[PDB]
Amino acid sequence: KDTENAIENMVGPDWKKRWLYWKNRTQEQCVHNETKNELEKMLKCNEEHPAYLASDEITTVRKNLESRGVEVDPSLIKDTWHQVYRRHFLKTALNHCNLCRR
Amino acid sequence: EVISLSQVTPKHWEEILQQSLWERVSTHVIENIYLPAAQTMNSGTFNTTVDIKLKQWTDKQLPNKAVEVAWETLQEEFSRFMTEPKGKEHDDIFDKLKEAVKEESIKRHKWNDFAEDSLRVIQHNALEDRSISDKQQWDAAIYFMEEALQARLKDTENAIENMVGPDWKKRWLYWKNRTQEQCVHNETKNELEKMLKCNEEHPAYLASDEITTVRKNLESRGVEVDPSLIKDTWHQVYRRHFLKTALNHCNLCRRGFYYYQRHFVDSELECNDVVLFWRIQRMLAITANTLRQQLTNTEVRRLEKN
Amino acid sequence: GFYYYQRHFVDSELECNDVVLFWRIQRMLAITANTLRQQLTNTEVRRLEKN
Amino acid sequence: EVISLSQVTPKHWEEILQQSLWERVSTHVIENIYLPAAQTMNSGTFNTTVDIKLKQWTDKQLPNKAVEVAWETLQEEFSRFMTEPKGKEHDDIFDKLKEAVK
Repeated sequence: KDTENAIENMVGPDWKKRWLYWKNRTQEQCVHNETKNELEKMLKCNEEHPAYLASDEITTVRKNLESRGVEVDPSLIKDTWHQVYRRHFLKTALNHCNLCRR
Repeated sequence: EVISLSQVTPKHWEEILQQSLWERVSTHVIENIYLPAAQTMNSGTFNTTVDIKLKQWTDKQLPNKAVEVAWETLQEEFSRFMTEPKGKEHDDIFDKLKEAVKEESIKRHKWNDFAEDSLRVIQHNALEDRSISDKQQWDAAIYFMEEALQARLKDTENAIENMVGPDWKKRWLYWKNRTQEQCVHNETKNELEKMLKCNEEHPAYLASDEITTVRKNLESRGVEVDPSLIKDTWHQVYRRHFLKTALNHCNLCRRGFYYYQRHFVDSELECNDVVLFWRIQRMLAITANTLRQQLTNTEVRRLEKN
Repeated sequence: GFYYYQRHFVDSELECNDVVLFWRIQRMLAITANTLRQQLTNTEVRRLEKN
Repeated sequence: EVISLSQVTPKHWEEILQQSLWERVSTHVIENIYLPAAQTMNSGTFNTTVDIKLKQWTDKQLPNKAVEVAWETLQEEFSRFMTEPKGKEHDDIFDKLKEAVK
């Protein structure tokens, strides 16, 4: 929950709140949301991807964001990856506990 | 027969020499002069870059290839006049002597050693004068330039189809499939096409960030590609992209200027490639005439004498 | 019309050359004026002040 | 860049060499051997004439055109490496020496 709240701060609210309380994302928030989406797509091909990212992946994500109109600092991608990967690992560990209790 | 060869009209010599010589050097200008010059949006640099190459190229290669074409062109017609059958009637009993005579006569057929010096001056002047004030000059130059570019486009496209293999239309129609390399090329092509889909102005040179990202957008789909495969794929697809753009540029160059109200619209349609093509077409046409004059004034007589 | 668009692949009735000439004249005059202004403000105006 | 050229894969070399030499010899073959030979209805004399002309062309012209192709292709690749890369990052300040050395 701590990671998810930091993530929401990083990327801002979803449409459920933007079109309900008339809020929007900051440019940093949209950039982080797109980087998170790219990293989620990456993790949906390798759910066991290690915590460490190669700079070639940072370059792969930067160019995809450019193809989506977004240019980012490598550390922006690194921090988004840190938070989202930790969230993913925690969800995986929680399902692992759900199997452990069985 | 050799006298009959001396009766060949200049019209045939000039057309044959011009057509043959240009075809020999049609790709050198495109690949080594035009296309790299097309990588900049500065038309002045584009014209400056090619003119320097052409003059250096002109001094070293053009008159040497031009004479060789003329030397061969005369022998090509000579052989046809000499030993070609009169349809189904032919005295083959004479062919041994005819070819034997030719070999001695061609060995003694030493083309004028100073023909190249005249051509260099001619070619420098033909290239130096870039003033095309006549619409007909423009019309002829663009259509022939299109044919050369269309030839390159099909040459690249045919190479690509082998590189990528048949599409689903032929795979299912003829019960064919792709090799694992073709499968890689199709996806490698698709990623490059998507990159160009947005970055239409992407320069021909690829950054290793692009080669690695193209390799990575493919690994994410289970496709691992060596960088060398991407670069080889890139070169063919880029030209197909570029060439279609050039032909569309040519289409608007003729059509856009053709519409009368558009001549006072100063759009970014500087068809400097038609200027380059036109001068070469004229330059070679003059070269052929100089060769033809030497061909009929000195060289054919030497052939007859030999 | 225009310098380039009047010529290439068009049946222009114009053949305009005066515009290029006087445009070049404008550019030469502007460059000369700027050079003169630089010379003035660098040397000549302070020379006059010293005098 | 010259070392990089020296490392170019044989596949590219052979493909470009074949394409260039074919460009050079296709019309020579078609016009001087194939079509003239086509006038006869006896495929055996057709083949005999074709082989004789091919042997003579090999003896006198073909290997010289082949060497020309190899040399000029090497020049073309060498210029591509030496000359301005087809990009935007190039610094022209080295062009004088690169072209003079080329």
